[PDB]
Parts: sequence; structure tokens; C-alpha cells
Amino acid sequence: KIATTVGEARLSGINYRHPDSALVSYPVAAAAPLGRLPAGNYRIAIVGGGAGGIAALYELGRLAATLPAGSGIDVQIYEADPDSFLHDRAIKVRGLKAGRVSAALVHNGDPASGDTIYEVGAMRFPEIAGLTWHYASAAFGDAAPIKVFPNPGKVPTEFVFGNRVDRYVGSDPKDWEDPDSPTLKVLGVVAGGLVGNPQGENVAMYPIANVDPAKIAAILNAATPPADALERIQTKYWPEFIAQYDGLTLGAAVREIVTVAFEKGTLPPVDGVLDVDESISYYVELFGRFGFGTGGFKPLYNISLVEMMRLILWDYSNEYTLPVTENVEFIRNLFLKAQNVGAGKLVVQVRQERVANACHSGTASARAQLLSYDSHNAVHSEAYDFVILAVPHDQLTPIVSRSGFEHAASQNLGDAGLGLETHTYNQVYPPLLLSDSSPAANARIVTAIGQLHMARSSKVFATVKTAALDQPWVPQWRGEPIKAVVSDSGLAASYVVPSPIVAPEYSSLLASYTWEDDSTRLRHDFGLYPQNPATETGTADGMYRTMVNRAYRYVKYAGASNAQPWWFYQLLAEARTADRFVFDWTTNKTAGGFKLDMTGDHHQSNLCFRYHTHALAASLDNRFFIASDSYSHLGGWLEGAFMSALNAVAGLIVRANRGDVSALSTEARPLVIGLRPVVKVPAA
Amino acid sequence: KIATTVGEARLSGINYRHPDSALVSYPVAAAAPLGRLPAGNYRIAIVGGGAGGIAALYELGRLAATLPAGSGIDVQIYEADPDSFLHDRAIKVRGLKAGRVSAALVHNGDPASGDTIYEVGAMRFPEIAGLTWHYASAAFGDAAPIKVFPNPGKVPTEFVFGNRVDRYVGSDPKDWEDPDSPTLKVLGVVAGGLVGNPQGENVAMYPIANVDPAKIAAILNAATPPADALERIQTKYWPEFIAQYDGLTLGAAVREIVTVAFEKGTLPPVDGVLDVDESISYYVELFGRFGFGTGGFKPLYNISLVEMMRLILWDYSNEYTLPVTENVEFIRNLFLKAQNVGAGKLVVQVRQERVANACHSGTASARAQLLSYDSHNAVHSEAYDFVILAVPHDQLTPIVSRSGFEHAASQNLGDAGLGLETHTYNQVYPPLLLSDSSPAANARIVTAIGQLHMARSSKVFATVKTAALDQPWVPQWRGEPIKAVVSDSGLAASYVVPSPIVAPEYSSLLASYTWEDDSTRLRHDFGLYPQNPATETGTADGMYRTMVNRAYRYVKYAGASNAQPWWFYQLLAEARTADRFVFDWTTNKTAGGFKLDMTGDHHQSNLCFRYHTHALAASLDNRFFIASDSYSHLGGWLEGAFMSALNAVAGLIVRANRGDVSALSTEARPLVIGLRPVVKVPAA
Ligand SMILES: Cc1cc2nc3c(=O)[nH]c(=O)nc-3n(C[C@H](O)[C@H](O)[C@H](O)COP(=O)(O)OP(=O)(O)OC[C@H]3O[C@@H](n4cnc5c(N)ncnc54)[C@H](O)[C@@H]3O)c2cc1C
Ligand SMILES: Cc1cc2nc3c(=O)[nH]c(=O)nc-3n(C[C@H](O)[C@H](O)[C@H](O)COP(=O)(O)OP(=O)(O)OC[C@H]3O[C@@H](n4cnc5c(N)ncnc54)[C@H](O)[C@@H]3O)c2cc1C
Ligand SMILES: Nc1ccccc1C(=O)O
Ligand SMILES: Nc1ccccc1C(=O)O
Repeated sequence: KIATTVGEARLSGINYRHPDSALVSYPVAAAAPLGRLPAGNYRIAIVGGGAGGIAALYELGRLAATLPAGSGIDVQIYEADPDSFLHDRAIKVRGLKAGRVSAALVHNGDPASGDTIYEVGAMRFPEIAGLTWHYASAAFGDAAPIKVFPNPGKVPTEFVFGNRVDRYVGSDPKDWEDPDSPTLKVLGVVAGGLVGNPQGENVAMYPIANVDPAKIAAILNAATPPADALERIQTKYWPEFIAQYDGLTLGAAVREIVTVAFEKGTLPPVDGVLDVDESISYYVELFGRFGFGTGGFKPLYNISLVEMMRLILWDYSNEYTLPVTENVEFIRNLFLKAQNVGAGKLVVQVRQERVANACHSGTASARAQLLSYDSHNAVHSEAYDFVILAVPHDQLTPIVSRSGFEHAASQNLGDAGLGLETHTYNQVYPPLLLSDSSPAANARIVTAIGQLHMARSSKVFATVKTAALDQPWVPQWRGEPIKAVVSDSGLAASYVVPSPIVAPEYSSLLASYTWEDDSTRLRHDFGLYPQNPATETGTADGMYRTMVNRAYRYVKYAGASNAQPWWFYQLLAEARTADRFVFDWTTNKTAGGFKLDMTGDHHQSNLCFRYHTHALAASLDNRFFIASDSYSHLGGWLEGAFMSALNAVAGLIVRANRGDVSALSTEARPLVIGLRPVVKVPAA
Repeated sequence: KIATTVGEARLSGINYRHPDSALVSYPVAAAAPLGRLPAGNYRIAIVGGGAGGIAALYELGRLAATLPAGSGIDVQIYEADPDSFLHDRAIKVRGLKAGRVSAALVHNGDPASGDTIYEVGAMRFPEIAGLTWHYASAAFGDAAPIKVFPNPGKVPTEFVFGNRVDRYVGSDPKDWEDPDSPTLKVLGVVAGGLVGNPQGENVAMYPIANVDPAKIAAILNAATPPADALERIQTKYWPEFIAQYDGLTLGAAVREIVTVAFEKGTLPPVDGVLDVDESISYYVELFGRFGFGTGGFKPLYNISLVEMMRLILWDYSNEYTLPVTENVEFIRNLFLKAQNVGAGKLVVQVRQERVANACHSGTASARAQLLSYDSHNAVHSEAYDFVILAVPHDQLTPIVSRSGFEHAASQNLGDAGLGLETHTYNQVYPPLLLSDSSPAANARIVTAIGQLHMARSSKVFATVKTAALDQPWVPQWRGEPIKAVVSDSGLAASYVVPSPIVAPEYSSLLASYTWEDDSTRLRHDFGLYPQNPATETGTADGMYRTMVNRAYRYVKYAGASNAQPWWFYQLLAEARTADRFVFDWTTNKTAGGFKLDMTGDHHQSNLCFRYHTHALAASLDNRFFIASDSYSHLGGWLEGAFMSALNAVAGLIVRANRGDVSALSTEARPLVIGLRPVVKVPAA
């Protein structure tokens, strides 16, 4: 049952279809090239060298290899991040970023002989992330070993909320220190109420298709689902769930579930003095700090229930590592494999330039324009046949939103407010061109993008000797030291991760991994933004000491009468002075970590997810596609960036074929035709 | 009719009762001293010299004057902010702050002859903010003149969302450039749906007591309601509204209202051509950017409907200025008045120290302990009879949450992780002491405080000649230039406010006032945190250029042949180079601007609002009270800070009288007994 290789994870998730794209398994769509292109010499730009852009490049490579003699694809990849791996062909980050897949290498002067790696962005990969594992197989092979990510509960864990402490491993109460824990009771109540049972009676509060979500998850993952089930999910049942529940937050749903359980007597008054509403509140907030398997989702309580349900269906918490020292190696290997698969028909050039503007203009074949600035702030203008905008939404906004929403005789585009040179474009149309006649339709996609929610996130790291865990002051549970701590201290979630450069001498002490308001509460103490230290030779000691100080709390345990300062204070203080670190995604140019949908946001994110269907309108001459986890129903996952890239390339194939969906492979067609189109075109 | 003096505003809202405290008009409670104290020589601490702490001092002065000969009150006021007015007897901030009432004086070398003031925090005051005006009258007199705050719609305004532009004043179509504007139509739909009609048919979607909120607002503002009506609101109908709608976001509510109106045919398909869900979505997001009279509430869409409904009942948008050059003068004048009214019986000393911990300890008469650090990090400990903790929630957390939840024989408290000196306290109980026997009751208050939502906010300012508004490219209405701009450019809300140091030569160009995700999106560009410039003589020129560059957008006006760069880009660029500024409340030690409740947050904030009722439990003997807008149902308003102060002093009086509510005035008594108690046992 535990996957031990890339191939075992890959095969576990190969069939899984997400509910907003329930007709199609993306890994099955990706098994062969996505389609065919007419003979030609295509000039394509990819803006962004992260997971989205690089997956898109790989699929373009697969398409290029199918082109006849004399034809080919030339791709210009724009990548503004000076630390990207694409520009590299104590704490080091240079060359160790692929967007939000971002490593920091801790070393003592020789980066080839390092101590540990801080995984600053992506770090844990669901088993049924089928497209992720599909690409991991392309990058590494099916035989490459993987490990269980050491989430809370997967290793011995301490949980602290208010007066409550729990030490546990797993969900078997035999392996909880207090089998009568209220935490365990609330967890069962919330699981019953949200997920329900895969067999038998339906007990969940928020059914899909009048059944528990556990039953729908099994259908979505089936090799051979019942006839019509996937269509009915896609067109009826999941839309009905959204109609009912997209206006309900995760926090509101947890409180409804808790309230019913408290009324029934399943959850008792917290002790003899708490009133009704206070007891209900305590349980809601207790569950909030505990979570679903990856730490407290209290900070994520404003997400739509729809968004949580996507993660429930996916079994999101059951996560693995990649077969790497640094996760960036996955994206770097995919980039190299893209060039190999192109078979010499794909040529790639990297531009260390920031794109400022996209538009359609002029009367040439190559009408998709990109205006960029290089590292000397010099302007460049380049025209393309097709462009894939592979950047998340706040980075995309300035590129797409400043050209208005209809034809313009001329525009002087660029970063004029910065004092940078502009370029005059003539006969201009917006880049995200949903209509030649309706400014509102053009506005809808732009405004949607600009109002997606980027979740805030920060990570505080230090380097500690792994042997620190063996000290008598670190608790042991079930034969191993505590290596995950979930708490209301302000740190939120903390992990003591063995170094992947190796039992290793060192561990990465992820002292605090925060989301949303948990991150906001810390931000004043970070000192430098987005990264402290901002240099390779510094250490964020002052910042880190503020985190240590949040851990300076008197904690009463059942095992001792006199409360002492929390042991975790001592462990955080055991970290070495050098190489203390924080990265704040919020103050990075991404304006946060990743998209999570609020109530009502489905309508915006889904528009983005379906945007590539514009290629069905042959009379619309739109050359731009979008490729990021921002434009998916899995913001915060490689799987979402990869899904979005698959969408983008499928749309581009249809556009290149002037609206002919038959140019997509049989298995890839549903990527376009299984969605509600964003343009109205005739049936069939 | 428009109010023209402090006294006119004061009388307007004198009776208004908020729905969570519907049995009391706070201005009426505050008219006479709140009660009486036994004879004695009291030693009190107030932590924080903002609006909460200073109003609490004022009320303690009033009490002090009533004490008999030989009795008195000594107050130690702790204020950590070096820029506080309390510590003061180009951009200058020193001496110009009272917490989140914060001015920046723009000058050329002589601060007595400045150019303009930037109101960095509080700036606009609802007419019906009765307690605010009550204190403004204490500070300035009833005769002092006030002005209508130049909100969007109160002065000529441009609104931009997607392809839609409107130019307007108020809500009469005759005063809109496009009287058939869809924007104005959606405002009527959403207002009808949320607020409804004060007379006639009930048209609102979310009734209170089965009627439109407008009807309830009239009852809550009556001199002589029903007695029965107030109690029924307090105990039945507002609680039922909470039960129903605390789990519904404002954004979800807006979409429900728009959906029904679109199905009825009150709103047309957008462009004649977007589909049903695209049309509804467009209208929801259009309304989101337009707002309720103070700019778009899109960034606030995650607040509960309960929270928005408090502001609807209060007519919050109808706002005025104070009779000052800088709003901090209000708080300074209240400080000075506190000392005058204490008639010699009040002694005040100011400490420039940061409180690190509070607790009860020991066996002496004075048990309420405060541990603090001065500006060079020396430790101080002092014991008091009573303590008012007048700091917002994130600042309160470290003070109250690190001592555990029950009796402890001894603790070494302080900022040990910062390397600062600790102090040993013996026989220690938590400061927010709700139980002698329940650690969960103690944990509930602490955990609630720590998880309140501090809304993010930032303000970008520059100095501009007022005459820039007379440039030919600045639009005008009846001779008056546009002075407010509400946009989806990233700037959110922009104002050109005439200097109060005076027609004035200069204006404060509030180039961007953002909340929540609107602020997050900008934050990467701020450069220095929380303030750029950090010095008096620097300028945030690079930051401000990024704001000019967000305004560099092609905007199409009706009738025009082509889009042209937005005129507002030109206006922003007219600001002088010197004195460009941002302040980010999020990276200040407050960890944001002010409390706004998410879905499910009622129970956390309401617990805090009712906390002072612990005074009813005589044997408990808890000496700590809390006083901030964080512990109110008006986070983001002085009114909330003042209400919480009034609560804190009322509770203090009851506690000083060993639980006897007859020590409060007849008018003040409901401050305590009109709320559900926080201690169920013992009764009181
Ligand atoms: C804190 C955090 C935790 C996460 N946890 C996980 C996890 O455990 N598992 C998982 O699967 N995923 C996780 N993710 C999500 C995963 O990192 C993202 O889904 C994925 O990396 C996003 O790829 P992308 O291509 O959409 O965007 P990005 O990674 O943001 O890449 C975009 C690229 O475009 C470039 N760029 C942007 N603007 C421009 C411009 N104007 N011109 C030129 N270049 C530009 C950028 O420099 C960047 O390299 C996490 C992310 C973060 C930040
Ligand atoms: C951007 C913004 C816009 C706003 N707009 C409006 C508006 O237009 N109208 C309106 O009525 N209100 C407005 N408000 C709200 C208003 O400013 C607040 O409600 C009010 O000022 C808060 O007072 P307070 O006493 O609760 O807290 P604060 O003002 O935060 O004061 C707390 C004080 O305690 C001190 N302190 C904190 N921690 C410690 C410690 N450990 N030891 C010692 N001292 C400490 C601080 O330095 C500070 O001086 C706005 C606020 C902001 C920030
Ligand atoms: N990567 C994520 C995205 C969304 C929510 C949680 C996670 C998590 O890793 O727990
Ligand atoms: N001061 C506020 C608090 C809450 C929401 C709006 C405002 C405003 O001034 O518009």
C-alpha cells in the first residue's frame, strides 16, 4: 500500500479525474503527443520557466518531433528570476529556483559538499497527483525511489492548541497518548461529516450526487467507472454541489458539522464550565489547529467548501518526496528532456528578461507581441505566432490588463510609470481576446485573473544536528523522537526534516511554515523581504530569535506537575547560529504562495481554467494561452500548474488548426471539449 | 441634513445602540462618571496609549474626581511606540501618533510651517458614531466645525472596473454622467437586497425580525423604542440572524442577491451577450469594486454578512472630519482632559516600555503583574491593583498566552528567546483569568484573542499642488474636479485631499488606500517596511513609480474613438518627487490595520466584547480588563476602541466593588448586565 517508487505513485493516480474536468484523466491525455500541427515554422514564446512553462515546453517538444522535414518550433522562454536554473547553464539560492519550486543549499564554503537543503516552495506530492508523477517518470524513471513525506501524524507528532496537548502517530487511538483525546473525537466528527464512508450508509453532511464524497472519490479514481457517471458528475452533480456550497466557507462547514454533533451528544461540553456556544467554538478552533493531515487548516478556513472538497476527493494529504536532493532538479530535468524529445525540431532560447506587456498587433502572420526589459532595463519587442503566458495571476495582471478591452488604433506600451522606454504598437487588440465585439467579455477574463486570491505563505528555516533529536529533553513516542509539531504558538507547523544530502548529520529545521493570517502575524519580525538573509553569507539570527521566543511558553503536560518552558523552545534554540533563514512568498513578486479560492471565486478561477477553449472560435484570432496553477482547480500543487500547461498546449493545437478539434489526439480532445466553452460556437 | 459641528454629529447618534449591545446607548452610559469606587489609593496600569487606553484614562480621571479626600488613583501608562504623542510632552512622524491614529507632517525644514498632513490610520468618522462624537465634544466642544469626508460619491468621482467607467456624485442618476449606468443599477439591486426599505414592503433578502434591516436601524436609533424591542433584538432576533448568517460571507450574499435579480430580469445580460453565470459574475465583481460609499468592498468579501450588517445598520459610510489639523490632536486633547478632570486625584506617569507579559502572582494586595522592557532592553516588573490591556489582539497575544492556563507554582517570564532577562513570579495565575478551576475557560479567551482576523491595509501618499486638479485633462463636474478615484488598477481607492494646514496650496494625494488582498498584491513594491521612507528626509520614489505605472493603462471613454493613457496616470505623476510615502500596517507591530470578522469569528470577537463581565464573579478576583477595537464589534473604528474602553472601566468598577453592579451608575449598569456573562459559574 505505500508507494516506494515514481512508477508505483504514477500508476496509483493514472486514472484520477478532478471534478471540474471529470471526463478526462490528464495522465491518459498526456500519454501520447497531444495532437498534430500543420507543417510550418512556428515561433512561440513561453513567459515563465516554472512548472507550467516547462511542462508546456515539454509538450511542445513532443509535438515538434512529429513535424515533417523543414518544419519546426522555435521557443523563446522569458525568465526574469536571476536565480532560475535556466540562467545557471552560507545559503545559496542561485540556480536553485524554478519559480515556486525553490531550494536553498546550506553549505560551509563548498556548495558541492553541503549540509542540508531548505525546500522554500513545493515540497510534498500527493500519491494520486497523476500528472505530477507522469512527469516525474519522464524526468527520473519509474524505478526512482520515493519516501513518505514526514507530515504530522506520519511521524511522531506533538499538537498544541490552548490547554490541549496531544502526542500521536497515525489515526489508530492505540497510538495516541490519550485515546480519549477530544482532538481525536473532533477529528472523527469532521471526517464523518465532510468525507463520509466509501461503502454502506451515507453519513456525510454535504453530499455529491446524493452520496458521500468518499463514494464519488472512488468513481473519479476508477479505471472503468460506471457508464455515464463521469458525464453526470461533470455536467450535473458537481455543478450542483458548486451551486449549493460555493457560498459556504470551510470554517462555516466545520462549525455546522460540530454543532450537529454537539447537539446529538457526540461531542461533550468541554468541561463543566464552558457554555454551549463556547464549547462548539472550542471544538471548531481545536479542529482548525489540528487539520487534515498537513497541519492546521484554521488559516485556510475562508476557502470555499468546494475548494476543500477538491482536496478531499483527491486524498491530498497522502504525500511523498521526489527522488532528488533538491526539487528544482525535477523541473531542470523536464527542461532537458523537452529538448531531447523535440528530436532536433524544437529549438529553445532563454531570455533573462521581464515581460511587461502582451498584445495582438499589426497585420503580419506573427501578431502576438511581447514587450520586455532586460537586466540593463533596455526594451525589447518581439512577435510570435503563439504565446503561452506561464506566470501566476498577480504577475500576469500587468501584462494583460493595461491595453484596454477593444481595438485601439495605437498604443505606447511598456512600463512608462517606471520611466522605462515604451513601444508603439498599431491596430492593437488585448492579448486575452475572448471577443472581437464585446469589451465586457474581454474584461471578464482580465478582471477574473486580477481578483484571484493568492494565499500568503512564509517559511522559517534553520540547520540543526539530527542528533539533537536524541537528547533526553526531546520527547519520544512509539520508539522515535517527535519530528513534527503543530501548534498555536504562532509557528503553526514545524518539521525536523533529515537532510537529503546523505542517517544525515544535519536536518532542516522548518521552524515555521505558515499560511494566510498565520503568516501575516509573523511578517513584522522578518527583517528583510522577501528573504532574510538577502546575502549568501548572512544569517537571519534576529528574526529567528523572535520565533524561538514565540516558543517560550509554559506548557502543562499530563506527565509532570510543574510546567516548564516548552521543550520545543530548547530544540529551536539548538539550531546553529549560521544559516537561519526566512522566505516570505508574500513579498516575493508572486504576491504570495499560490491560489486558494474564497467563496464565489469558482466563477473566476473556472473561467481561467476553461480559457483555452477560445480556440474553438475560428473567427477569433487569439494567439495567447495561460499556464499556471493560478489557472487551475489545484492552486498550490504542481498538479495544477501541469494541468494548466496541458490545457494551454491543447488549445494552442486547436488554434493552430483554425478551430479543428480533430487535430487533438482521441485522448486529448476532452481537454477542450469536456469543458463549457468560453466562446459560443455551433454544436458538433 | 448635513452636520456642521461636533455637537450636531454628537446629537445625531446619541441614542444609537449596536445590535450586540442593543440594551445600551454608549454615549448615554458615558454622560456621567461610570460609577463609584471604594475609598483607597489605587495603583492602576494602562498598557497602550491609543484611543482605547486614553479613553480608559479619561474615564478613570472622571472616577478619580469623585473619590473622597485622602483617596486617589495613580496610573502608569505603558507606551512602546517611540513616535507616540505621549513621549513628545521632509516627513515628520515623531509625536504625531496615538497608535493607529497616525499623522505624517510634510514640511520643508520647519515643521511649524508645513505643506500637508497624511492621515496614515484613522481618517473618516461616521455621523452616528455617538461615542466618538461624545469624546470629540469633550476634546473640542460642541461648537467645533466639521466637514463631510470627501468619499467616493461625496465629491466628483471616477469609477473604473474592467471596461466600465463611471463619473458621478451621489446616487441620483441626474448626477451620473451615464444616468442609465449599469453600475448605478447594480448598486440599487444590492442596496435593496441588503438594506431594504425603512417604510412599506420588505424587500431585503436577509431579514432581521422578519423585516428589512432599514426598519431595525430606525428602532436602534430611536430615543424611546420599545424597551421590549431592544431586549428582543438583543436576546432573540440578532442572535438568530447570527445563527443563520454567521457562516455566509458578504461576497456570497452579494452573489445571491444578484442572482435573484438577474433571474427576475431586473439586471440584463451584460453586453447583451455574456451567459447567465458570466453576467451574474460580472455584476458581483462590478459591485465589489464600487462599494457602499467608501470604495470597493471586494477585498472585504470574506467578512461575514453579520459583520457587514453591523455597518449597514450604522449607516457607516455617512462620514465627517474632525476639527483638527491632525487627528492625533483628538487623542492628545483627551489625554490632557483626563488629567484636568481628575481634579488632582489622578496622577499619571508615562513609561516608554514594551510590556512582554502579564500575570496574577503572589499574595500581596497588588497582584496584577506587568513585565516590560525599556528602549535599551532593561527589564522592569511592577504590580498593580488593576490593569487595562489597551492593545489590539496580535500585540495582546504574547502578553497573555505564554503563562499557561492554570495555577503554576513559579514561572520565569519574559522574552527569553530574544536573550532578554526574565523575572521569576510565584503563585502564578494567567492574566485573563476566567476560572479558578477550568484551564479550558482560560484557554478559550486566549485562543479566541489570538485567532481574531486583523485586516491588512496600506496607504501610499504623495504631495501634489492642489492646482494640478485644474489641468485640462482632469475631468470636472459643475466646475469641480474629480477628487476620488475607485479603480481595479491595483490602487483600489485614491483621494486628493486638500491640506488641512490652511484654498490650500497643497493636497495629500492618497494615491492608494488598500485592504486585504488589494494590499497584499502591492506589498512586494513597498521597498522598506513598515514605512518608506524610514527617515525624515528620504522619499519612496521607486515605490511610488510602481503605483504610477499601475495607473498607466489605456482607458476607453464613451464616445471616444480610441482608448488613451488614463488621465489619472498624469495626475499621479504630478506629485512632487520629495515626500513620496507608504505605510504598511501589515508590517507594523499591529500585524495589520484593524479587526474584521470572518465567517465564524462572531464567537471569538463576542467573547472578547463580553470579557469585562468577569467582574460579576466576585471570588474570581481577576484584575485585568481589555480595551481595543479588537475586543469590539466595530473593528476599524474609534467607536470600537471607545466602546471597549467603556466596557473595561465599567468592569473595573464592578471588580473594585467585589461584584456589586450597583456601584455603576444607572445608565452604565447595562454595559455589564445587558450582555451574556462570560463566567456561567459562579453566577452574578
Ligand atoms: C510555500 C509554497 C508551498 C507549496 N507547496 C507545494 C507542495 O508541497 N506540493 C506541490 O505540488 N506544490 C506545492 N506548491 C505549489 C507549486 O510550487 C506551484 O504549483 C508551481 O511551482 C507553480 O508553477 P507555475 O509555473 O504556475 O508558476 P511559478 O512557479 O510562479 O513560475 C512562474 C515563472 O515565471 C517567471 N516570471 C513571472 N513573471 C515574469 C515576467 N513578467 N517575465 C518573465 N518571467 C516571469 C517567474 O520568475 C517564475 O520562474 C507550493 C508553493 C509554495 C510557494
Ligand atoms: C488604515 C487604518 C484606517 C482606519 N480608518 C478609520 C477611520 O477612518 N475611522 C475610524 O473611526 N477608525 C479608523 N481606524 C481605526 C482606528 O484607528 C482604531 O480603531 C483605533 O485607533 C484603535 O485604538 P486602540 O486603542 O484599539 O489600538 P491602537 O491604536 O493600536 O493603540 C494601541 C497602543 O498600544 C501600544 N502598544 C502596543 N503593544 C504594546 C506593548 N506590548 N507595550 C506597550 N505599548 C504597546 C501601541 O504602540 C499603541 O500606541 C483605522 C485604522 C487604520 C490602521
Ligand atoms: N500545498 C498545499 C496546497 C493547499 C493546501 C495545503 C497544502 C499543503 O502542502 O498542505
Ligand atoms: N474604517 C473602515 C473600517 C471597516 C470597513 C471600512 C472602513 C472605511 O473607512 O471605509
